[PDB]
Amino acid sequence: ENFQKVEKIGEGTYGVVYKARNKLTGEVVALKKIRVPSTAIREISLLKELNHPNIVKLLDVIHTENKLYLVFEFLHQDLKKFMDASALTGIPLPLIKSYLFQLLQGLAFCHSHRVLHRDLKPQNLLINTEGAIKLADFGLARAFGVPVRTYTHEVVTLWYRAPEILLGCKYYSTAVDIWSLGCIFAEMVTRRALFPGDSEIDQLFRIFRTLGTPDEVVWPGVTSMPDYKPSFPKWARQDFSKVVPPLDEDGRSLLSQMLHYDPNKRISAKAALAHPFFQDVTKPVPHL
Ligand SMILES: *CCC(=O)N1CCN(C(=O)OC)c2ccccc21
Repeated sequence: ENFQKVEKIGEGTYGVVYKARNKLTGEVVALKKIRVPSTAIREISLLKELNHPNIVKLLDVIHTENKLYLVFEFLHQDLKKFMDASALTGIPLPLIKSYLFQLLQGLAFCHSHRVLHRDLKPQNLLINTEGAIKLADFGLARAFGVPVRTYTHEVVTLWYRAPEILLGCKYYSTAVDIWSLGCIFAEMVTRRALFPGDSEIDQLFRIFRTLGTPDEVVWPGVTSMPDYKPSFPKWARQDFSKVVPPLDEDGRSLLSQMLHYDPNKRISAKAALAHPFFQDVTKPVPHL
């Protein structure tokens, strides 16, 4: 009872999440109960030191009884809510640019420490009313796995999953997080998810109908992926110009690099921060 419940924030991947108050310090936190493997201990331990202004701070890790409780900094809204609330008008392009720039800085930090997110999605991007955005749950996938359904049976979304994961490669490189952020960038710009698949094969075929069915020219090695089938239909690639209007040419070039099929060709977070799309980046104050 170090922490008093204030209210239920929601249902997470791994257990319930409460906004809570630290009895001694007076601080308000998001307290996640994780529903314990030595993988999970040593991973979580690394994560308490992986601190950066665009990563939601892991304040503490309590391991008591059967359970693991992670205590995080509290932020008041997620990007999924902010996008739904911005549906009529869209998030303004300078704010989209500022958020992408801040998220790439969070990714560049984590990846320089060899830690991946692996399940980036709008629900895991948290914003404050000052203009910042931060990545939540970084590292939890390697600690705990990414399940097919959550503890309350909700389906974990596939919409932001990289194609190498969907084709059954079990080696995750930092490129998986660049793909997910590219999908979120496209969703902020057009106000619709880019590849809203509802099964692994629907997700792959939505990817292939936009970017073309991958072959050994664009992705050497693809036909040796565990789940690759020579019988996948062959779709032609569309132009980006049709996929994310009214994004300008620099943003379309950057998106295209974040969505290359071969993880080895996909742009890194450090290289993305240098892209001319960010020449004019600013830090606007958002409408909440
Ligand atoms: C899933 C393991 C892996 O890293 N692969 C799959 C095979 N592959 C490759 O070149 O095999 C001849 C490949 C190519 C690009 C990215 C990942 C992988």
